[PDB]
Amino acid sequence: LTEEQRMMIRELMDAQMKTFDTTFSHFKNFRLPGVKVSLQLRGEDGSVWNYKPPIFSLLPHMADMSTYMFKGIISFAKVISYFRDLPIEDQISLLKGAAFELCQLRFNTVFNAETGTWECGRLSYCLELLLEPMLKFHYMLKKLQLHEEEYVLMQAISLFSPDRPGVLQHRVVDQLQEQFAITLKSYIECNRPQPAHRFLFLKIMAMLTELRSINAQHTQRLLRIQDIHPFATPLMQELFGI
Repeated sequence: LTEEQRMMIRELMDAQMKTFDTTFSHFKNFRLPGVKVSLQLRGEDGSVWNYKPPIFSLLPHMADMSTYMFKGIISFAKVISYFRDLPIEDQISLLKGAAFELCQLRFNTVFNAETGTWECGRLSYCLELLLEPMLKFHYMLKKLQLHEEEYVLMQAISLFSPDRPGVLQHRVVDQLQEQFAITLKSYIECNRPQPAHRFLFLKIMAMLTELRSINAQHTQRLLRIQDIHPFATPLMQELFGI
C-alpha cells in the first residue's frame, strides 16, 4: 500500500468514527408503535420493553431511525476532503443516490447473523425466508467478515458513484471512485492472503452492484407507501424528492 492509499483509508476511517454512533447513544425522542420485526428496548435501569408486531405501526419509528442514520451519512460525506472539494450540486446529487446504500452498509456492522437481529445499542430489531433481497444482502455481506477499513471503502465507492442521476463532475467522481476501488483491492491483497479471501475484492464489488439494485428497488417501494400513507420526514423528503 502506497502512502496516499494509507492516507486515504485514514481520512475515511477518521470520518467514520467521528460520524458513526455505533451505540446509538444520541438516538432518542423517537416514535414507538403505540398499542415482521420484533423490537426490544433495553433500559439503563435494567428494564426491557419488547414489541411483537400484529400495519403502518412501525413506519413512524422506522422513519425516526432513518433520519438519525441519514444524518450520520451526511456528516460522514461532509467531513471527507474528496467530497468537500466537489461542487455543492454534486454533493447533493451523490448524497441522494448513496444515502440508503451507506445506511445499509452501516446497519450490517451491527447485524448479528447468528440471531438474525440488528443490535443498535439499547434498541434491537429481530425477525419473526432469505428470499428477500434485503435480508439476503445483510447475511451474504456479513459472511464475508470484512474489516472496518473494507466497510468504509465500500461506503466511499458507493458515495462517489459517477452514474448517479444528477452528477455534473462525473469525470472527477469517476476517477475518485477508481482510486477507492484500487485502494480496497490493494488493501485486500496485502492483508488477506488466506485462500478463503480469494476473489474477495470482486465479491465486494458484486455486493455493491446488488446494493445499487436493492436501493433502486427500495425507492420505488417507499414512494408507493408515501403515496398511500405519508410518513417521510423533511429529511427523507429532501433525499427521495417528495
